[PDB]
Amino acid sequence: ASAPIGSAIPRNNWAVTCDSAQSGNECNKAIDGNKDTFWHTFYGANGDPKPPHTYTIDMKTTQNVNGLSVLPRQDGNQNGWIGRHEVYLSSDGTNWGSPVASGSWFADSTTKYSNFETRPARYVRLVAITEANGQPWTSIAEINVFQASSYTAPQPGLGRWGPTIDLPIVPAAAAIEPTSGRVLMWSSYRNDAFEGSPGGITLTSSWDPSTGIVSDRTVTVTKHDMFCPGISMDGNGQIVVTGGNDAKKTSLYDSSSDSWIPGPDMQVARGYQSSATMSDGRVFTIGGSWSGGVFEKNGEVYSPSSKTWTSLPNAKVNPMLTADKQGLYRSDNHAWLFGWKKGSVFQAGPSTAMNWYYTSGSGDVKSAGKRQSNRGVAPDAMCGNAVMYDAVKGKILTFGGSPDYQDSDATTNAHIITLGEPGTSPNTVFASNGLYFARTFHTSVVLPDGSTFITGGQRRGIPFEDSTPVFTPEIYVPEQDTFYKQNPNSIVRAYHSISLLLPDGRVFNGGGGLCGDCTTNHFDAQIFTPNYLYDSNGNLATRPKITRTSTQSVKVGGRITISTDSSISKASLIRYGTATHTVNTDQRRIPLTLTNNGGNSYSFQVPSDSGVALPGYWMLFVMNSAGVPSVASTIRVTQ
Ligand SMILES: [Ca+2]
Ligand SMILES: [Cu+2]
Repeated sequence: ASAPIGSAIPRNNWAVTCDSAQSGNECNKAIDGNKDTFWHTFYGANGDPKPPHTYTIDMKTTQNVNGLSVLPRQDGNQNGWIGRHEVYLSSDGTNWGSPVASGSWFADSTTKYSNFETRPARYVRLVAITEANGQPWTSIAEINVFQASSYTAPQPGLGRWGPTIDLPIVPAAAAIEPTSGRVLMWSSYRNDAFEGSPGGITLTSSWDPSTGIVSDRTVTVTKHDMFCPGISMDGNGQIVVTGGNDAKKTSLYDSSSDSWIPGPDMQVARGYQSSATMSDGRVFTIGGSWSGGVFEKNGEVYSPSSKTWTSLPNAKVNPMLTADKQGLYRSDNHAWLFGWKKGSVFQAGPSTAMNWYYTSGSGDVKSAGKRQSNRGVAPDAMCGNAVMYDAVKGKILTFGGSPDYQDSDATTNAHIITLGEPGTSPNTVFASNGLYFARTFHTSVVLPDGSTFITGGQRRGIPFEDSTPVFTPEIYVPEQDTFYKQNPNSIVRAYHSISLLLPDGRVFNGGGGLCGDCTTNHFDAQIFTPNYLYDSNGNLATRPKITRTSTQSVKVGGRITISTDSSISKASLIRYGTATHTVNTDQRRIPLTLTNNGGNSYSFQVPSDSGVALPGYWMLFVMNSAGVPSVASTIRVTQ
């Protein structure tokens, strides 16, 4: 099922109002503690008024509210389930502001939840915008509101969490659809479970940042349960999703048509492998013993043009194996892969040993030295993160993780790896003094300004358990070689969580759980709004606008000219992201060297090396002197 982040507020002195209520199904039947009694909107002789329907609670005194729950009817009647919905909070009961949570609940009779950042409130309003299957009515057997033990105002300057997006699935895998700006998410054959899958089915959900709409789809056309996969956006602008619950399958998500297309089977059956897009737009993958068997799974490569997978048996997985106590099942998982120059793939970890993978002929692998610093050799860091925040300079920030996949203490270890040419051993140093909080199963994104946002995880890796959670995110700022704590959130984001950078410059962070009838499923996501979007008073800052681009599709080495509505100081390209199981091999950042044409006209060149400027979709951000980024302009980079 799921759970609230708080404890239930006693209701015996509550006053409640509903937009309509049938006799015998009064508004207060939803708070009488009786699972068999329910509130129901008008029907029959009273007519059948359609949604939106509304439930409003006066709790009389201020509570530190951090969620609510809805228990549906328990008599088998399915016609009043709440679909699309919004949650509002108020101190006076007249002014409600923006929803603290909104989204869509799955169509079944299970208890639904809305979890969100703690906010003092006396009044709580639930708006049922649709019934789950489009019927006129709304009903609730029991509604509860939850409180945190305390409330602390966010500190000025450290960003902001909210709102919550409520979802019909646990989003354990996600990607940005670059042509539409929507967030694509998926779970498995079920909304919150992967166990005992017959295969051939993936449940997906999407969220549109522009409209707030949550939608969902059942994908069977690719005959692929895409839980636990490799994910890469290839040079043809299609997301290549590999293996997992159906360990040999390849599915292709096409953003332009918003559809899924069958791909060729991989040569080797895999799950929990990483895949990485290459300089030529192809996709490399290696490892992945979670599914398809436990044995040495060497490299293979996908060609989007020929629609083939070809084995690269001499791209050996052995040199990148961790020393996981559980053995090969875990040790070849979630490699920190980055496409690089001349068809190569850099493997930065999680193993202590770093390696170069090559894709010519039948493949090759060469040692790149050990991840290390003057503090010593870095231990295996399974489910640590790796982020290429300056591709032009070859800079990769690595952090967190634990020596074993589970039942292992995470660390604060963090490094800067500086890539040169394939086959050379990169310089590695420690990043600052490491993380503030040791964490594994955390997630991260590079931001327009080159800083890396790091969020969630737990101190000791225990899949499906929300213990030792880390609620305070951190940002690494490369120019200062310093980490900074940001404002904390209140929802655990550990195993099976994701983060992605949105085109509007905010961070989408969600998921966690996906373990069936476990209590740790998180059917939601939250927005983190970084400090660079706020002015000194804590209000949203005015953002520079890109008013014209000379072109939206460019070959590597090509130039783009832009106009802005105000002077800008910096610009960057950020490749669109994909995410699952801590892995995001698609994001990376290119800082741009600007030519000032005068009159707020600027030009820049896309790097000529497609191992740096990986083909695919990128976000163009410009920043003003105050450090405020524009929203992204979408650029396609080709080779
Ligand atoms: Ca009841
Ligand atoms: Cu998993």
